[PDB]
Amino acid sequence: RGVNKVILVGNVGGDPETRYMPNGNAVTNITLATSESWGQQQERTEWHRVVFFGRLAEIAGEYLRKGSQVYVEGSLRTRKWQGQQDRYTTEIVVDINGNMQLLG
Amino acid sequence: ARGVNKVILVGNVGGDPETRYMPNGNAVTNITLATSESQERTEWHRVVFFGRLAEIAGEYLRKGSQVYVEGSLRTRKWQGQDGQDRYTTEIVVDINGNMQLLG
Amino acid sequence: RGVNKVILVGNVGGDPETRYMPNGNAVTNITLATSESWQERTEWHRVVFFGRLAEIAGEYLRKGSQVYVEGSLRTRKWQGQDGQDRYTTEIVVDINGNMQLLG
Amino acid sequence: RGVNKVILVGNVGGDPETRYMPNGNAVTNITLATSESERTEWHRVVFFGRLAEIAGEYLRKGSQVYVEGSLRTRKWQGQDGQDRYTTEIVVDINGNMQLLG
DNA sequence: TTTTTTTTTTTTTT
DNA sequence: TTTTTTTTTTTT
Repeated sequence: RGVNKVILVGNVGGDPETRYMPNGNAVTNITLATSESWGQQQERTEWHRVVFFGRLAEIAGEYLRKGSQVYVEGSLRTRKWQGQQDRYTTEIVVDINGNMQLLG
Repeated sequence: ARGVNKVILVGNVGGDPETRYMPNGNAVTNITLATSESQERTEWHRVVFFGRLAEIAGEYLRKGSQVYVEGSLRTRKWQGQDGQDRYTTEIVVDINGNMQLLG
Repeated sequence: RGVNKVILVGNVGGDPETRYMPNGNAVTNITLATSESWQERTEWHRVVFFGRLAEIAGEYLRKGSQVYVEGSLRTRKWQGQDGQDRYTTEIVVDINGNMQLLG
Repeated sequence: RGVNKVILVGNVGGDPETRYMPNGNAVTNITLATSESERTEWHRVVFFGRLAEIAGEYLRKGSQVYVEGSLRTRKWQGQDGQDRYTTEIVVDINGNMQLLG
């Protein structure tokens, strides 16, 4: 029994990168900036790695541009890769269980 | 705050919590949190409590406790001992967040 | 386009009621209490489950169960026996929602 | 112990209504439409405190807005002397509001 | 068309 | 009492 939910509203950092997998499913990557309040309650930007799959990846690939404001709802997944050694990347995964809404 | 940055987790604590205090009065509690889905899949989460909830967290949470956590994502950069850049994404729970012991 | 999300953690008011429609689909109703303290203050929520979650909720929830519910708000209009309009806002948990029995 | 959280993104139905309590505190009411495909759902959202001032100052008919609050079902006496209940989304110090666009 | 439960009293860009 | 165009049962 568990719950793994991420909700972000922010601005797309650069144009989305769409790839295709072995069966042809669209996979779209973006970076997303959210602004929090960093002792004078200042400003600070947090950058999020967001990966879409399926129809949302298609929709994100087509309508999201650099600077787009977007609502994103997904689940956290930490991916383990290795370089030359062990590395980790925490991403927000947006698939059938998630949601995306182009705002503006 | 111009964006929204919200994380909601329900899961099981991976080990007894580590609390620590500094010369600010602040309590800082660190835990790991397992969320699962069903093959059966498990995701491991690093969660850091600050302030009042840090005090509440250190006391009542124990290895295996079930807990609701609401916080915000924060990625910290650090140079490893090989000089190479690394990143740690944590869930930060403070005054704008929430914690609820379950069971 | 928009977003309509409700997240509740609370205690089930009574045993669920599960209704089966002529086509075999299930609808399960509960009430769910969430509280805040400062004196108590308990908010009662009407939660309706559809689909696979309706059968799961009907089978595993009982009076007093602690539960996580994720759904969407829906307000229904109806004329009362005095002839006047009334409204009932419910939390609808369907394929887009979630339910986790806690504790 | 429990959790009561509502997150909405939608469009304001009319210009906001703001009133002032005896202690000077602002209270702002809106209705907010969310849709899904196509059926539209209407929500009664009530802002308190600083967010109520911001809401009253910046929201207008048609504004797209993100809102985060708690559900509160309020009992009130109707125009005839019997009971009406209204479930509202209360947005206060524990909630959030963001103008979108 | 009532209930539950119980150890937590100032949210555009990478 | 009207706004706005594509989610069944764990312990690092």
